[PDB]
Amino acid sequence: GSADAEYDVVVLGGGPGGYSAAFAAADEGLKVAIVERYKTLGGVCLNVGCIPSKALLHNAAVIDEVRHLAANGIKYPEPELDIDMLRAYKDGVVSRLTGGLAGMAKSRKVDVIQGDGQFLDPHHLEVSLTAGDAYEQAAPTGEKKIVAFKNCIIAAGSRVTKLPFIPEDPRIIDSSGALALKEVPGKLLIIGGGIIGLEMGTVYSTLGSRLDVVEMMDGLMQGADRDLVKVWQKQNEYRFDNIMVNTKTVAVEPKEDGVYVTFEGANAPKEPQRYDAVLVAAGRAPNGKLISAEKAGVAVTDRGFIEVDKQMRTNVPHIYAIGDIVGQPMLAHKAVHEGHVAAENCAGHKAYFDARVIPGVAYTSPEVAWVGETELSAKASARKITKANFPWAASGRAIANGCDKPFTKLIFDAETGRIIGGGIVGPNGGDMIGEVCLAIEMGCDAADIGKTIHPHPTLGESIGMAAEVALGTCTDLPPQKK
Amino acid sequence: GSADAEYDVVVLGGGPGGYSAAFAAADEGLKVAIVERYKTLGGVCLNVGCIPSKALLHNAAVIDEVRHLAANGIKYPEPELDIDMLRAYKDGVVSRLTGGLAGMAKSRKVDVIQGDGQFLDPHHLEVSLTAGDAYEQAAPTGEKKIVAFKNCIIAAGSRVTKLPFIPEDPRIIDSSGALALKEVPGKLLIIGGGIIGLEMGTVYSTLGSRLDVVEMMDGLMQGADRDLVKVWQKQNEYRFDNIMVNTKTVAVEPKEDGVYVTFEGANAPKEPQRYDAVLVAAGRAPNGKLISAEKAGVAVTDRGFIEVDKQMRTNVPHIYAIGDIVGQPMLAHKAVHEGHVAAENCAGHKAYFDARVIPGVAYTSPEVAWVGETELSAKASARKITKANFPWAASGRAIANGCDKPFTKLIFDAETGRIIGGGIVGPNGGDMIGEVCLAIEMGCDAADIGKTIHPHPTLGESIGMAAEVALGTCTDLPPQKK
Ligand SMILES: Cc1cc2nc3c(=O)[nH]c(=O)nc-3n(C[C@@H](O)[C@@H](O)[C@@H](O)COP(=O)(O)OP(=O)(O)OC[C@H]3O[C@@H](n4cnc5c(N)ncnc54)[C@H](O)[C@@H]3O)c2cc1C
Ligand SMILES: Cc1cc2nc3c(=O)[nH]c(=O)nc-3n(C[C@@H](O)[C@@H](O)[C@@H](O)COP(=O)(O)OP(=O)(O)OC[C@H]3O[C@@H](n4cnc5c(N)ncnc54)[C@H](O)[C@@H]3O)c2cc1C
Repeated sequence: GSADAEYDVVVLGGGPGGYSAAFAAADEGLKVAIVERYKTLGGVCLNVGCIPSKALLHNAAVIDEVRHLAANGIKYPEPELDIDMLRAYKDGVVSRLTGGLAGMAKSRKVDVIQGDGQFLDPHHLEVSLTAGDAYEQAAPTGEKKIVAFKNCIIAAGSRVTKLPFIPEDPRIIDSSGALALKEVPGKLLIIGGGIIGLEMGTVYSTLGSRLDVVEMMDGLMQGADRDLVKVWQKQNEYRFDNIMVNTKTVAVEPKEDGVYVTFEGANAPKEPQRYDAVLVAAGRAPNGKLISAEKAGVAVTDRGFIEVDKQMRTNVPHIYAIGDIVGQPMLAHKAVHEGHVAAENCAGHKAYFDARVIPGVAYTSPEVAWVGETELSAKASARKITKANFPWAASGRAIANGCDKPFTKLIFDAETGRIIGGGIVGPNGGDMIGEVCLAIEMGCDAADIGKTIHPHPTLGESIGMAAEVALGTCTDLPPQKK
Repeated sequence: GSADAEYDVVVLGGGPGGYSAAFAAADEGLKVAIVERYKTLGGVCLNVGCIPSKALLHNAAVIDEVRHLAANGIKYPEPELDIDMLRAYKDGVVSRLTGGLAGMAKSRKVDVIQGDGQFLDPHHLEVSLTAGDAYEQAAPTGEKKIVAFKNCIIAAGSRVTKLPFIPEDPRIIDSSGALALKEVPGKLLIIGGGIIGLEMGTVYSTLGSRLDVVEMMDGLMQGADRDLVKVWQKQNEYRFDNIMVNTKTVAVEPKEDGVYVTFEGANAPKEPQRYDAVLVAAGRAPNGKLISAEKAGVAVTDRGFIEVDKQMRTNVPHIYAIGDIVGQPMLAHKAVHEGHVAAENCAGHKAYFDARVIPGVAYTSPEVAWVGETELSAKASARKITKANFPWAASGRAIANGCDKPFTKLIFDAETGRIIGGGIVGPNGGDMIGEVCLAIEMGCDAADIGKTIHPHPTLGESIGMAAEVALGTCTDLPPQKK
């Protein structure tokens, strides 16, 4: 008597992983509980990630297109920018959503327990109750609850990677800060050339900041095909002053007149630079090491992930781990899927994460979308492939929409001739790789996709046209292999 | 000696059908010729249809979205509209394209013969040479060429259906006129509630006209699922004064102060109406009866189509017919496909138009996209189906893009559980039905599509989510069948 509660399944984390696992299990007739330390469910993705970043990226995109339409004799002056209202519009999509999740848990009879959860023993969670209402600003009530579970689905995600040498200062922000829209910096450093920051960068440049980007690697959007990035970098090169790649951020020293940062590398200003703000978008760390997993017997990598098996099971058989905590690619769509397989095992169904392909998407302008085998992956595995690329320059619709600089690329298994990869640079790229994604899942071949009558004039049909080019049958492009 | 020429294949018409058939055959090593009465290839679709309509529809869409972004605190005044430049922008996508086709024929060594072609006998085309440079304004030179062919691919398309009682007047336009952009009428009647006019209508309303639409049928976009139209009609109802459906246009009498038209029906103004212009978008007639097909022995329906077999062959074995002339749905993507099968038969390969599904798309705002089985088709065949609908109201991305009023609908064979239909109301609908289209072609099932990891947050993933809803597994919506 005090604070103890018993459940079938207890999902630690109410992120995309967790509330999907939770509602699934729930859906199975299981008595489940979500232990979330903030009061809103949806995790990072709904609250300080996927959704506000993309709502923002969509406003920015429309203001860049009005810049273009002038030339079609459609004329507008610069727009009046209200960030109080911009800000609140984002907060609005988000709360609308968070409000619904909540409602959905109620309806599913799932219990949300607001509190940081820590493992007591293999069948007990110690929950240090928490109070607050704003995602990321929750405080421990001092009160504590003991929750017991048949099963436990660990879904505690990851968190912004902090660089050791970067000092604290209201002007050095991570993406939750950037998503704050406290103000458009006149000049913004972006540490890390990955999707998140380039996505952050794009909204700020279009709202007015001039950006600099530092990437320790050889390029931007590491992990996508450079041919695709090439197209993206060509079209946004004008948003940056300096695209400092293969460069080290060495000094970061805040001054009364802005944050002064020194870089080490090549094509790197030897003169320390000044910015009115610096966005640290250096990566994300999984939180396995912060839940006292060792008390449940759960094994955690030194890097912080919980390796798990195709069933989402950890070394502890009644304990499953899903989402970013489990491994790369850290993406909400990945997490919802692992989320359903672990909930099903919990309900005693035997489920394997069996999907062979997971989509990556920079929702920049243009969007860079890819799946399955990539030329580099292939080149790494020295897998032997057949890529079929269809230029949008040939597409009536892209020409009409003024995006003929992009293209659709389909890659095939040179032995089987089966599709195993897909890349799309261009508006809606992410709305279109889902067909190269079912394609790969159905083990389709170029004749499969190509004889599919895609509608015209559209961007969508370049998947088909890329297929005919594979078949050497495209009559919208110069003849192939005469 | 005078004007005679011999070819393997002679394609009558340089439309989407024809130049695809022509470049294909050509591609087979065949000696081919395109007989086109205008000087630009691409036919109606490139020149007075698909492409200019969609280039126009894309400018209009961006000006309606800026109307919306205010509310996100992004503020613009009305735009300055330059129709001389608008006009020329459209003409620009188009000529860019027409210029390339041309270049492509040259490169493929195909001969374009500019002249109206008429059948002499089963192996002879009488070409009455023609002169002009503007699509639809070509004039007969009086000179004539006799072209002989192994094979002939008739691809002569269709033409705007003229209503008998409508008098002539610069103010009564068909879609080539509307595409002229001579001026935004203050008031525009639209005869016919089909896709073409509603597409025309949308650009004009957004450029400023107030529209009225008359449809003899029970509704708009006849042929799509009413649930989809419902969503479209709800969101554009404010563009019309009168959506006169189930109504007859009886009088159409031009006056000094605009075209006065009387309608017969219900909710039909008993007072004859005045418009500064009337767009007759009543349908399109195929041209089989206008090529002296009877001289090749080719049989033509009284309606004007050339019925043909899965090989594109007409009753005359060495004579094939493709595109709108052959039958509904008259769509450029249909024509390119029939186009390749007839070219292949010509090269002695045995080819069947074997695709089971062809996409229809109103590129309005929102776009209404569908394929395969529709509820009405099903309800007609009394086929037994399983529809899975996913509301965009639940979609983070649609909410963020402000299109949560639309949805994705997947329909399944209730016996086999196979997908056989797909409908998408919403922006990019046409860029997304191609996956419900490969789906149907691969004979996928809800578990097939559903276990496909579509990327988030996107519009694209509602295909997947509609699938889980089929599976009763969607954890982004209230539980299904508790
Ligand atoms: C700016 C940004 C934008 C992004 N955009 C996208 C995108 O467009 N598409 C995409 O696929 N992904 C993108 N990501 C990825 C990210 O959203 C997803 O990978 C992530 O949400 C996956 O869900 P997750 O389940 O594993 O965990 P999470 O998002 O990380 O949620 C974990 C939750 O559980 C709670 N929690 C953690 N530890 C405890 C504890 N001990 N006790 C109690 N509760 C705890 C936390 O409060 C948190 O709410 C974005 C990320 C960022 C940072
Ligand atoms: C405004 C409008 C918009 C449209 N938008 C789209 C769309 O977005 N998507 C879509 O799929 N379809 C839409 N359509 C459909 C239409 O573009 C296609 O169905 C049509 O182009 C299909 O190609 P077709 O080959 O059969 O013939 P066509 O377009 O009709 O071409 C026939 C050609 O051959 C020439 N010809 C005809 N008779 C003779 C003769 N006797 N001698 C010599 N040459 C001759 C004509 O000059 C013409 O160029 C649109 C139509 C219109 C009117």
